[PDB]
Amino acid sequence: WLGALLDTLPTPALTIDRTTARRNAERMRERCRALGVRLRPHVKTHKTLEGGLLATGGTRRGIAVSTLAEARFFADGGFDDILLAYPVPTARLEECAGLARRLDAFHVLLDRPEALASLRQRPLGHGKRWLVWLKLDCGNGRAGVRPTDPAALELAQAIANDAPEEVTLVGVYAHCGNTYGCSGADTIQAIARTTTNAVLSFVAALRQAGVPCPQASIGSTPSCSHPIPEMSQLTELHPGNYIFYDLQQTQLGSCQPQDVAIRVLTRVIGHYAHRGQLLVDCGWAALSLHGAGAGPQGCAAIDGHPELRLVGLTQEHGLLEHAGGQMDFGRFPVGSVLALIPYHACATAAMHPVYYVHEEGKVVALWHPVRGW
Amino acid sequence: WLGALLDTLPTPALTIDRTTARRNAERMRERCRALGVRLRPHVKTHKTLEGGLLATGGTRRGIAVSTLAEARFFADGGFDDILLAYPVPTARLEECAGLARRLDAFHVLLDRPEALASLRQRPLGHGKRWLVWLKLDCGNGRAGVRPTDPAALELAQAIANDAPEEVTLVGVYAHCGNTYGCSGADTIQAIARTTTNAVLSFVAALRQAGVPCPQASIGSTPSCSHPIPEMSQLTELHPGNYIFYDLQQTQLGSCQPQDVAIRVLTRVIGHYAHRGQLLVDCGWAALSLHGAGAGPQGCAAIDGHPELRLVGLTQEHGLLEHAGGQMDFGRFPVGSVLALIPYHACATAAMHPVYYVHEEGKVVALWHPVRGW
Ligand SMILES: Cc1ncc(COP(=O)(O)O)c(CNC[C@@H](N)C(=O)O)c1O
Ligand SMILES: Cc1ncc(COP(=O)(O)O)c(CNC[C@@H](N)C(=O)O)c1O
Ligand SMILES: [Cl-]
Ligand SMILES: [Zn+2]
Ligand SMILES: [Zn+2]
Repeated sequence: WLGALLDTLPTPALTIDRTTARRNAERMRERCRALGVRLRPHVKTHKTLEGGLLATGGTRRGIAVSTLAEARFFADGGFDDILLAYPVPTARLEECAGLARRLDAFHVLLDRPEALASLRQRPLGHGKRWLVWLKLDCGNGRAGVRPTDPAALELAQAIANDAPEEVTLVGVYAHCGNTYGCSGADTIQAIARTTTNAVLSFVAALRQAGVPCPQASIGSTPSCSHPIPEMSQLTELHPGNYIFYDLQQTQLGSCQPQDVAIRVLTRVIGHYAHRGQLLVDCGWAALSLHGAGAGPQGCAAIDGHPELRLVGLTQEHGLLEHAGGQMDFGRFPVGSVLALIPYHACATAAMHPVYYVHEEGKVVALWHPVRGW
Repeated sequence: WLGALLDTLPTPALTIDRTTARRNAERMRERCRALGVRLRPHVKTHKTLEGGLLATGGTRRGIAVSTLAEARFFADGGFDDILLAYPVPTARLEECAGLARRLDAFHVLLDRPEALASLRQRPLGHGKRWLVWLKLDCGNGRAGVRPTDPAALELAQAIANDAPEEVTLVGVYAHCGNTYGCSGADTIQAIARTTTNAVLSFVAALRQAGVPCPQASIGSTPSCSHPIPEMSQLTELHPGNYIFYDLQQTQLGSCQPQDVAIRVLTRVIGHYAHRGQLLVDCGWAALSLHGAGAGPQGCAAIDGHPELRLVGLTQEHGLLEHAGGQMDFGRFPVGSVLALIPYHACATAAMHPVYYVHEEGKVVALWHPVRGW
């Protein structure tokens, strides 16, 4: 479809503005340069080699992934310095070890002594150590050890020193995912600040105890979009969603509408005057239901038409009302193309086997994401 | 993974009990035989050749699909008598016509004179007619013409008689999707009855007007699971979800827990005592958020453990509480496998590139679904 005009694509179609995405990627890289920290982009928003190449500024080095299928896909694509940003899967250690042996640098995360115990009973060998990060829970309420829990310091000690030829402690890793529960720069920054200070305190505690911890990593798209100076005391930031942004991030204050690279293109396929509704060929199969539970009106906005809203999604159909009761079927003929702005980029992207990547109205590339586990 | 024990699979893993699914398929076929009607299973719940083969009782004939990608996939798989159960996509008529020419019987649906007009300006040729069904709106509130709207009868007349060598009216098609908004057999049957009687009335109206309409088709999984005798006056039923069922259908009363063929297997990957939570390796990427907006507690139940409930899903993590405040970490060690029963089979299945199909504890096949548009 290279060269094709967007309104020519078969819908529903996930489109990515390459100019916007390139810009988002370069901006995050510059924020990190200004802070003096490295950027380790998380790839789970797009799951593509091409997106990885952009986020990484062409180097193919320094990413985080959320599954072993991503790890393998990006490894096969020539990436390295790959962090599996997930409690290391002790049931699949053979797969992890295969990656650790193929890659110059494959990093894993853990937060349980039994997980460290599992790594010990499956040595890598071959002059390779498990490159282990300690996952810190700093308010996220998910995985990781609490920085004020004595268990944390001891686990860090165990990872760093207890078998230095089989296992090394690369650093601590926190994810301030809680920034999603609060709107406005001020609250986002407070969470960033709490998380940053918790990490810094923990690292200071480690250095006082003699536990070598060379790296410290936090990041979420909301906090990395408006960074605080305290972040220059860390070594690495690992946001991911920012490469695309979405309506959720626009509502949070992370970005402006112009920063959202992603749309789902859909065609009007029906008028129903007796109901006041347009029928479009985008249902939850192209969109997901993210944004609904917090109904369908929250799943997407119609780009350039605030008057319209979603009022129904089935697997392959969506219903649009003017919810001014004042619909104008003449302005939206059957066959015309609307651009939906989805609530959650990661969720929408996971529904598409292909992304139509465009510049100035025309398709310039096709990106095909990996999926699965 | 053939022969493998289920607890051996890499999680999260979508599993289908082949004995349950075979049973569901044969039961629906028998209901239809008892009624004297044909079964045209909709394949969108599973989107696999293998599921199509079961639903179809081995014949590979008589299905409904929801997209041109399904149409093509099932055509390439040797199926025929395929109905595209969707307003015919007038922007992609070349694709439709390619299928109409390759297949003995490719059926399309419409509900707009302009859509019929579009079919006329793109004749099939080669001794082939567009095989057109009229979509009826009988309370569903989606697509189709209302049976009491004079426009319906005229469109049916136009399809049947206005260009009999280019276009034929195969029948009327209704989908009682509204059965999803009401629990209990009685209300489900009322909707089935309203829909059936509306269709029958419309067909009687057609015969009085001299419009040949040989087929009449309704169906949804809730109404076809407890059919009414009035349905024997139709010619065809087209449910789809019943091949798997799910928690939603169990709550509606369509099926019993034993009829649900589908699970998502997930591993406990973490204990968090200070929160009372288990961490499992199934997030929304393996589950979808269906069942949430009507929070996460509604997305799935843990098979054999009513005590547990979901309280959080991120892309790749889920959180389980005992919500008796009384968790018992000893009964759920890290590494153990739980079976989630998802809310909406179709939504969950759309998240998986492979289904692990098993009999008596062991994997017997891998089904790979098509996706996209
Ligand atoms: C047009 C059409 N025909 C048949 C079916 C099968 O219904 P069941 O899922 O078996 O009850 C459907 C499916 N219905 C609803 C979907 N559009 C959805 O939103 O999930 C159908 O649409
Ligand atoms: C462990 C881990 N590290 C980094 C990120 C990137 O965060 P952003 O999406 O860019 O804000 C994540 C992602 N977070 C939340 C997901 N688990 C989800 O539920 O969507 C992460 O998990
Ligand atoms: Cl969803
Ligand atoms: Zn996300
Ligand atoms: Zn469904």
